[PDB]
Amino acid sequence: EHCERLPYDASKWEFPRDRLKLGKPLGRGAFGQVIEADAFGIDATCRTVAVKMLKEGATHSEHRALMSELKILIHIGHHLNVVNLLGACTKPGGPLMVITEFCKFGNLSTYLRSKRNEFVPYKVAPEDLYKDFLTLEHLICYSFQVAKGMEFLASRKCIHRDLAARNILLSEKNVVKICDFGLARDIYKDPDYVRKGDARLPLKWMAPETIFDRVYTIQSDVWSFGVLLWEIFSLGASPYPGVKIDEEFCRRLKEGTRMRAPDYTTPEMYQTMLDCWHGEPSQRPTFSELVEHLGNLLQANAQQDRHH
Ligand SMILES: COc1cc2nccc(Oc3ccc(NC(=O)c4c(C)n(C)n(-c5ccccc5)c4=O)cc3F)c2cc1OC
Repeated sequence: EHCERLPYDASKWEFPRDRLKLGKPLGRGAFGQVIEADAFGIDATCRTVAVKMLKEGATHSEHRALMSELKILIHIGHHLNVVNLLGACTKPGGPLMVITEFCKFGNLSTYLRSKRNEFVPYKVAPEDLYKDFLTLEHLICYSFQVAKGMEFLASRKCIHRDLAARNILLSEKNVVKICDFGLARDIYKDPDYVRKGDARLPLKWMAPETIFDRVYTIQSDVWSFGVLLWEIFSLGASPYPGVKIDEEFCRRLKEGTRMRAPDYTTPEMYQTMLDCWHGEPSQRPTFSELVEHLGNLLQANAQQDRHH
């Protein structure tokens, strides 16, 4: 009933299906799927891409939902720190297909968890002992990038609504990208999504006003960003460790209960998390302010690493 019906620029976005060779499925959702593919001449060069399309026997409403996803991607536009649309297959002859840039390291949560034994706060010479290690610089840099992607999203007058580390993808050269799997995520088989009424909701990432009043704003996205920071500086742990996500949890959150400092945080990063978790939405920092602050922390962190 909405976004799928926005105008489409075929001369800009249309990619020939014949120039696309589909390979292995990457991820399987409730309605749609993401498939690894080789594409030729998308940017006379071959490139690995991610192709979102619908599963066999998709309904009309599922078709509408994928088209709505495509139009939202187009509206948002290009930024380094957002998963970028490379093209689309919308013409008669074959299925609706959305082609985005391939991020080879996958989601940030799983990736960070794989590096628990490959993290040092700062490398020490000889640095080859810490080859491919994560450092404080990496984590602050990831945080900084997501804040810039979220500032960009805000400037498009968009609200994410599902900001989390599972929705951050890691590309080449330590470049992180904000995304949403949407139709290609199975939220009914995902423990991050909790049943509250008719819907499955990411309760551990949701601001109190969102939980109680159903209010989604850019300011509740900032709350979510604070939970993401906690995920980054726990190296991909799950929020509110061991805590039952019930009525008591929601009550205590409204009353001012917050998560403790995660294992790999700096004092400055933890205060930033707490700032993002202000009970008053108006009192949370903006994403512009988060970009500024995290830029300052990235800079301060560099002064702690001066060997070279
Ligand atoms: C190696 O492992 C993988 C690499 C992968 N690499 C790239 C892509 C992959 O899957 C996808 C993930 C996300 C999306 N995103 C969309 O379709 C998006 C839409 C419609 N909007 C509106 N947004 C958006 C953008 C900004 C802010 C709010 C939402 C979207 O991100 C598309 C995908 F194909 C991968 C899956 C992998 O395994 C599962």
